[PDB]
Amino acid sequence: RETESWKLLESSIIYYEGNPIGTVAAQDPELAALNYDQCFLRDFVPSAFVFLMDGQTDIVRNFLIETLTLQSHEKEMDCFQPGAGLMPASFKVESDGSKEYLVADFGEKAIARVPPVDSCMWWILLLRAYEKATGDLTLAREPKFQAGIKLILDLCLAHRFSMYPTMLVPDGAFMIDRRMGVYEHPLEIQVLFYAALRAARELLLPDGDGEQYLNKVHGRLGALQYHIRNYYWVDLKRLREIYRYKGNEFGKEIANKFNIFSQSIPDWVIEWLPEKGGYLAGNLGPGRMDFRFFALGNLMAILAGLASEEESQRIMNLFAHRWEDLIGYMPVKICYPALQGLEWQIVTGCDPKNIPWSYHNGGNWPVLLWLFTAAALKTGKVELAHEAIAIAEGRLSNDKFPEYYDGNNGRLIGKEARIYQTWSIAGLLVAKQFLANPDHVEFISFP
Amino acid sequence: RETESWKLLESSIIYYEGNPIGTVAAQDPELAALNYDQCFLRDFVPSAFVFLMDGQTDIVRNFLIETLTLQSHEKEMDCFQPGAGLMPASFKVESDGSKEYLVADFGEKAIARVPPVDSCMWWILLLRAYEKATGDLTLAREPKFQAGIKLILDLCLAHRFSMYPTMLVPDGAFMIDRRMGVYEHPLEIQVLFYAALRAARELLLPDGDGEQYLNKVHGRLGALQYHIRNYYWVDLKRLREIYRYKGNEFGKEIANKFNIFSQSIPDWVIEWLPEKGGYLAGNLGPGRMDFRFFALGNLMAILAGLASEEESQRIMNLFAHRWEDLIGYMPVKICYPALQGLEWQIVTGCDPKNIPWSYHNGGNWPVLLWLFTAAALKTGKVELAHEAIAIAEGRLSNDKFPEYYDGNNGRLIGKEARIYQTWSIAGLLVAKQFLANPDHVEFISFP
Amino acid sequence: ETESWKLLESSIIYYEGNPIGTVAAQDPEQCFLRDFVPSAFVFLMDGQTDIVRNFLIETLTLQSHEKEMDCFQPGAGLMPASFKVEEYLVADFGEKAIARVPPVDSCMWWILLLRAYEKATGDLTLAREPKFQAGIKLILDLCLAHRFSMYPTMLVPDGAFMIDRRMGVYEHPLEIQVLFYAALRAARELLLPDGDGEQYLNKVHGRLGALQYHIRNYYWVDLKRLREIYRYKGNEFGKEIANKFNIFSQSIPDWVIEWLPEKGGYLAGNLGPGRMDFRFFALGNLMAILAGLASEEESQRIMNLFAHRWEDLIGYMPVKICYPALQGLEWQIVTGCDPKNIPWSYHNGGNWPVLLWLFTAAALKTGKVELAHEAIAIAEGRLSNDKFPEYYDGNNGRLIGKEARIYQTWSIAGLLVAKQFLANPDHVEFISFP
Ligand SMILES: OC[C@H]1O[C@@](CO)(O[C@H]2O[C@H](CO)[C@@H](O)[C@H](O)[C@H]2O)[C@@H](O)[C@@H]1O
Ligand SMILES: OC[C@H]1O[C@@](CO)(O[C@H]2O[C@H](CO)[C@@H](O)[C@H](O)[C@H]2O)[C@@H](O)[C@@H]1O
Ligand SMILES: OC[C@H]1O[C@@](CO)(O[C@H]2O[C@H](CO)[C@@H](O)[C@H](O)[C@H]2O)[C@@H](O)[C@@H]1O
Repeated sequence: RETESWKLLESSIIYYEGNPIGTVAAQDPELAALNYDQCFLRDFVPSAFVFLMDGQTDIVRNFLIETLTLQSHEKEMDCFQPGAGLMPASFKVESDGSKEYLVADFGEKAIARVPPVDSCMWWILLLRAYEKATGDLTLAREPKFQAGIKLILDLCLAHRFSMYPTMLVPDGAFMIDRRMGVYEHPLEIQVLFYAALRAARELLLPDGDGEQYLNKVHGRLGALQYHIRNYYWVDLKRLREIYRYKGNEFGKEIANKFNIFSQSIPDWVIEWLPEKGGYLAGNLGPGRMDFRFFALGNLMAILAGLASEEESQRIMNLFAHRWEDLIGYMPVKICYPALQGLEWQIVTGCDPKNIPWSYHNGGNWPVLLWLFTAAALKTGKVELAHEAIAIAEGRLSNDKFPEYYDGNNGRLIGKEARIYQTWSIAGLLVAKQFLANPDHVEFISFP
Repeated sequence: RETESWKLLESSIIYYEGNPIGTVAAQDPELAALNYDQCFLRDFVPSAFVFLMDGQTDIVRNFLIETLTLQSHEKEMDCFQPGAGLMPASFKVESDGSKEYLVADFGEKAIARVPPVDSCMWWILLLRAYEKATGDLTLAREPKFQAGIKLILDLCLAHRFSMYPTMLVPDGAFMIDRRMGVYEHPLEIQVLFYAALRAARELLLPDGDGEQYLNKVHGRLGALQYHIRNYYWVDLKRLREIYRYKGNEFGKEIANKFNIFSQSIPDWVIEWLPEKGGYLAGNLGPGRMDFRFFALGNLMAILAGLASEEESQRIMNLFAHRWEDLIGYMPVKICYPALQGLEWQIVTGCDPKNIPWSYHNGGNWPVLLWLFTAAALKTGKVELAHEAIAIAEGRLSNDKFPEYYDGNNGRLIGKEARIYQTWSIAGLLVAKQFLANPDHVEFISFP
Repeated sequence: ETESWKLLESSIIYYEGNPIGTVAAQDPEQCFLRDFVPSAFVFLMDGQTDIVRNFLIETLTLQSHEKEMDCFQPGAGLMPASFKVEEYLVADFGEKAIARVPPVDSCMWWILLLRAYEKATGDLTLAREPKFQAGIKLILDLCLAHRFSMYPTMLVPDGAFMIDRRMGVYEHPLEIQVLFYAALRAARELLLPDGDGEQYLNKVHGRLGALQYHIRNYYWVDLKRLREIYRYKGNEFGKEIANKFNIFSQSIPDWVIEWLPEKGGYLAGNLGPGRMDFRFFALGNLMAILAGLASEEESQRIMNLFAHRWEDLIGYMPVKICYPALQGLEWQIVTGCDPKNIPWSYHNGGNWPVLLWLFTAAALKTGKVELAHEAIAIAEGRLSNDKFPEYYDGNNGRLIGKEARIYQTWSIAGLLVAKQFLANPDHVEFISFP
């Protein structure tokens, strides 16, 4: 392209041994580098989509290859190894002098040592997206790629103590990589887990032990989908039911299985839901239901076919009804509402980067526009995509594409936002491209 | 024995096909049965110790056998199975009419569907204790028992995403079986996990795939111990260090790895610790340190040899210094301090059974006296055991052996306490028996 | 001449081959005028007087520097909070200082130090020099600037002294009024009775009596006085009224009522329209004793307060800078959510080793030798092991300061001065008045 955004993305590209292998997190000139000079696996996904749609796919291929290689490297902290299948949160290229080499952060350098659980899932989704964009079936089939997928599946499908098909994680294990009360069974992890499973179903070779893998995958998918749809789904009708639940019920055949106390349901959600609206809850576990709306989880649930067609309609209906809360002056609010006061103190451990309506704690994130556009297109609500894109276009180039926006409605540029945040740039590009050729959404959606 | 307590325990015994296989949770006449007419695996352990020391060991043997059989039964909820190794929280004997049969609760009937993670660990510890009390090596070696242990190990040793040797659980996965902010990496789970591993090391046959199991076990133990001792351990010196930590540090070689913000350290702990005192923290995870003192975790850490000899001394030094907080009018407070106010609301989801200084939320639990006596004996602090026992003896028979006591110092009989709680009865019995023959502590301790 | 002596020697700054001051800290990782004071005292008692002389000379030169912020020229008398050697001298006058705080206490410490130098060396010549006499007059011009109000105290913005961050110590904080009083008394001796010098002396006499009266009568807090204020009627209008500053008793905090011992007493932290700050500030109260601003009875009462509330005010590390700490919402509102001054940390109720020298001096003057002994003992038990932290935190000072610099010079000099004061009490006359 000849646009400003195309050129900005082009300079983000990281080269290794004369080859493009990824993109930097940001091209901010004045902020301390911290880990933003690295290539984050989750960040790379919207950049990858841009390159796949342009038709220059070697950077995507090289990324997938190098990341797979990174997985093979021994990862350790104090004589203990995680599962071999773990993908790192990010990597950078280090020049010792002379020859180049790749250094990864698997969680052993990460702040608070958060595990990048979503990384390995995005890896699979990007592998699928590569395949569907290019038609190249050879990459995924190759021995090392097959083995790589299986290692990821081993970690995902690992046996639980719990009675539930969902996946258990520590706090800060996905896009929200800091302590945000998204421990246990956060929506985003479950939705990505579900999507990656469907992808693996397309990607795996039957020959070898794959048959057993595929049967595991098919089994988990059904259970996962049933559980998510029946227990996470929130609308007025279901809320009315939960609110009338009786506490401390014991036995197999009971209504309140997770022992939710109605007195704990927050006041804001009853007023917030429209009659024809609804969404997937943020979390579910013993005695706990997180009613916070999480944007990525809900939008990807539409794209992955996890939410039903009607349920997808009701999520979009919610976006329309509460446009100022979830889009406001910058698509898209990452979650709603913000944690405030003592709740912010207890749940985040007084994390100053996640003060109310900032960053993960109810900030607005430009990148999420690409998921929103795709979901809007999938649900036949093109007009919402136009409006969201229009709003983002009106401020991003002028604000130099900040990492995130703050405030109840995203009025403020993020407190500590990097400028020239690559996936803020890629996010808008992808959204416009989807809008131009809706079919491309099939790279990331499932029938 | 000819004592009142001996007879009370005797009537708790559950018979199945003319054989003793366990004990009821309570013999309370007026409370709704709920799940207290069942045999809880964790509850049975102190009863089992009484019977092992008396020398009537068939009930213990039958319990171990039947529980192992229960493990084999298909456990499911909505087309999803947990790992085969899962032990149930409790079982009861049901008379359809004519023939008897055993029905278990694996979490699918449990309130809030909490998983009984500690159950499978106690199963192994009781198996070891049986063996050491009786000298019978045949039970554990038998094919079905070996397989049973390995299934449990498969679940415990299952591969993580995290960089840590600790074990990840949902909230309410141990003795505290309700939502209490003990999700992620609660001390008790880690200590029991560590103890069960050492037991498995004694129990496993080398022949077969056992060699690989034993090497896994030996590997995990070292990592687990190092991690617990270095990161969970709290005293003035370490607290001074943590408080001076700088937030948001990135990289491998940093002091504040889990990104604890000093401003979040609670005010109470600085005043609470004596100079020569210390303890293992309640939890550790991304951006999170739980400074609450958990009694079972800390005492079992002494018995399991997890805490160092000095560290064990410093824990007991803490008990002595804060005797009124942790023992008060009834040994032993389950954890300190209580969650109060909005913290109680947010963390427990307004759980009315766990109001401040009640039940799990800072209540006093008679059963924990047996662990305290054993730890006191192991640390050469017999006098503390005498005093704790004296206090419990002064009220338990008169109060009809309540399940728990409430209040800052356990003045009140628990709000919803069952009377004739079996492990309240067994707990005192075990403590007196340990006191009479200190060597018996070797049934539950490790060198 | 222990390790502490070596660290202080190593702290010394040189400029063109001459010792001119000491660094704030030798933390493995400049000169603050207030920080230099306890160092100076050690040098004077050890006979190394030239470093103190040079400091007074060099800082005097800094005063005359033309400075401005945004096209505005302030009063000439201003002294910087700190300076650094770069060779040439460069000064921070609050121009580059965080929050643009004005170092009001700097110039008063300058005056008190000039006096101490003279008392220590018996050299009367330095202060008599025209440049020194001019320096003093410039400081007085600013201090004695005419006011709109009937208060003879000195008006300042927040964070204008040792506590140099926003801490609710704006308006008429004790420390400033006490240092103001002491500096005026020092100037009373130091000024030349020249034609010009006479007019300055007139203004000094004209403000000194009024200031002492105001502080003693309206800042003094004890049970008896507290009982009066608690019974004040609100919204009194007139010249002859009891509740002049219109204190509303329902706002008197519950802690002070139970805090005061029967024989205890202290100077309040602040006074102004509708405002009494009941917080205890250690430096203001201890210097009031030394400067002779508090009466003998009042000095004894303050020491009684220390003895009675030893855990609050001394605890693990002498001495708590102020009590009690702003907490919760109050901390939010009054400090503007200042992360360096969280409850029981730093300015907001931390414990500061340097204050030990003031406490020792005050205890010696009041005859409470035992309290000096115990205070010093507590400090000696920790400081070396902890590497002389800048400050300590917590209700009782158990924790080493959150962001404390190690090898903080006035923590080191503070202990030395205290020990040497204890060894020879006559030396307290450097910072005290007959
Ligand atoms: O160690 C995790 C650490 O990384 C951060 C930023 O340093 O993560 C943010 O930035 C990444 C790069 O764009 C994003 O991938 C991520 O989603 C975002 O949260 C911190 O938040 C976190 O402490
Ligand atoms: O479904 C779990 C449910 O069981 C309870 C009591 O019904 O657990 C308590 O009682 C058990 C029997 O003594 C103990 O093993 C357990 O430690 C104790 O918490 C409830 O607390 C819980 O909701
Ligand atoms: O570290 C120096 C830095 O700290 C500040 C902020 O409070 O001042 C503190 O340190 C000074 C030097 O020791 C003290 O004189 C002062 O009392 C203390 O508050 C800044 O002013 C300074 O740049």
